[PDB]
Amino acid sequence: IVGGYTCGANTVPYQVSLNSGYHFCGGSLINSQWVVSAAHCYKSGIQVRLGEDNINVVEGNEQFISASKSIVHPSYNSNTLNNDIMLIKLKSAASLNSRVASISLPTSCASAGTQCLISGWGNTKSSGTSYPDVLKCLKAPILSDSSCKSAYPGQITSNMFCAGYLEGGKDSCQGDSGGPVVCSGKLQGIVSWGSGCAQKNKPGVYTKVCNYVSWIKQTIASN
Ligand SMILES: N=C(N)c1cccc(C(=O)N[C@@H](C(=O)N2CCC(C(=O)c3ccccc3)CC2)c2ccccc2)c1
Ligand SMILES: [Ca+2]
Repeated sequence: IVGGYTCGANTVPYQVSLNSGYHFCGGSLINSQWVVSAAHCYKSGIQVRLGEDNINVVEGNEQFISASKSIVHPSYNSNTLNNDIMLIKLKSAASLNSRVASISLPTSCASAGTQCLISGWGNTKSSGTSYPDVLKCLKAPILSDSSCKSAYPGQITSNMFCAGYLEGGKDSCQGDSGGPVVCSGKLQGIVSWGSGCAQKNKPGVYTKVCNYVSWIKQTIASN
């Protein structure tokens, strides 16, 4: 996250870290056994870390659970990032409390101008690199689809939305990928991609989770 703030320990309790000997992506807990993340975060041997604040110190509240299954949407296209969504099943159910909790899925799509919360342990710089120990947060609005498409001509599908500041200065970034965009208590986006981070007229682009609710529910039902 570039230009955001320290969330505070366990204030975003659905936020997980995907680890492969190091933090590589975020994810969102949607029930005790399943996490939503980006398909471009796929890899074998994922370890899901729930209840994290500082990802480098065991502080208490952590739960480390191996992924038993990592399911990339079947129409995911790595060239375009269309359908950039992945479902991870945990080997054992996480224990849910106030520091580890699920985030509800949307019952409808969100509208342009709605304010959302985006978080992660990704790069905090727009130039160069700096990775934080503690979870960072950023409040950002959903942009209109016309402004989204003018910023990224021919690259925005109906399964994507832009959010952030046309700005420069405040955005998600590498390392935050797969992580949540939560708006009025619903998981409406997945950190997916953008040109650089926090650059003027290049806002973040997020998977549009309201288009995948039936797919998530059927995939979970079958697995
Ligand atoms: N800012 C966000 N909100 C955000 C969030 C999460 C990751 C990234 C991210 O990693 N940004 C890349 C970048 O410049 N690129 C451009 C094109 C994109 C791509 O190849 C593509 C492919 C198909 C369709 C659309 C885009 C791949 C990343 C990058 C490279 C070097 C330093 C910083 C950032 C950005
Ligand atoms: Ca920790």
